[PDB]
This record gives sequence, structure tokens and C-alpha cells, in this order.
Amino acid sequence: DKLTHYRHTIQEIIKKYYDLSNSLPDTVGDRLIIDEQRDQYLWLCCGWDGKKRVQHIILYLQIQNGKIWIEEDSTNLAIVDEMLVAGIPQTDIILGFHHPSKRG
Amino acid sequence: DKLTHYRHTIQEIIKKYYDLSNSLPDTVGDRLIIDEQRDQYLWLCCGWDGKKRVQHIILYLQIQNGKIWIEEDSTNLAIVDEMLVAGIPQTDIILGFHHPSKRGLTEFAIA
Repeated sequence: DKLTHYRHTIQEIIKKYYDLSNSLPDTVGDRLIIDEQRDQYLWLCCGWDGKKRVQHIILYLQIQNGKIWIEEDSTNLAIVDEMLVAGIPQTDIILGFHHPSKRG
Repeated sequence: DKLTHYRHTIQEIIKKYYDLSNSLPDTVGDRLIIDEQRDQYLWLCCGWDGKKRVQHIILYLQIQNGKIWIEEDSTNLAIVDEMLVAGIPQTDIILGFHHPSKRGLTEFAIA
């Protein structure tokens, strides 16, 4: 019930930001990797910038122990603002990217 | 038929090496991200090594234009042998981690 809502919200949010970024197969291109079974939601870019290999995680979220872990954020917390608007309590949102020491 | 076989093959391969390497939430741990709808298959590790943030792609495969793109590999091409044994021809395997101009040096596809 709660997890269904949390899943729907993450997918809509990640899809919004992915589409906002992008409106040959080797130029740096964005890829969305959504796994509903494992609750893993990731947006990366991959390709070549001349001779330089590009392989960079832009946005990464997961659901574990009924909470949303923001592992990588490209939005300056705009995604967290959207989660709060979607009724997700802040205690169910963890900032994986900021060290455990700063949360307790 | 070609695509469904390729999907099954690369999902079976990614899970094999994933299980083979690792058989609570803040520690550096491995995560598998399979997207059959978009044909994106990824294995990464993520967490904290003390104050050090770890967020590293281990294995990344995608199916694009009827070909398997190995974008990141941790097996020193051991996964290629498994694909050839599954009847995937070398012309349908692209080493995305090799620069486009380097691909013709090996026995695999350029694009």
C-alpha cells in the first residue's frame, strides 16, 4: 500500500527529470534503468567525449526497509521537495549521499 | 526470438557473476538493477568506506539495435565466452568500454 505509492512516486519523479534533460550510439547519451522487483531506480549517462570515456550516475534511488534512499541527486533536493508534496514523510526519506554521522 | 534469447542470456550471465561475487544499508554493498522493458542490466556497489563515498559500476550491459553492448566489465572478458557458448555471434557483441576506433582490433562488432 505504502510501498506501492512510494514506487509510483519515485518512477514519476525520475522520469520527469530524465525527460527534462533530453526533452550516433557512442556520443554521451542518457539511460534510465528502472527495476520494480528490486526497487532500484537509476539514471546514468554513457558514451565517449572524443577519447574520454563517460560513465556517470546522475540520479539513483532505492527502496529498502520501507524507506527511500537518495543515493545520488542532480536536483539540489527538488526531488525531496516533490516527495514531501506526494505525502511521503521525511522520516521515510534518507539522504544516502550525506554521511550517516550527520543524520542521527 | 533473437531478442528474447539475448535477454535471457545476459540476465542469466549478470546474475551468475553477481551471485559468484557476493553469496546493514549504509555499508558498501552490491545492488543489481535489471530493466527488461528498456534492456538495461547493471550491477553496482554503493555505500561508505568510513568517510569515503563508494558508488561504482561493476558490470553494465545493454541491448541496443539488436546488439549486446558491454559498457563495463569486471570479468576480463569471461562474460564474452558465456555469450559465444549461448550462440550469440561476435558480430552482435560490442565492447562499449573500448573507444569506437579500437573495436575493429578485437574480433567483436564496432556498431
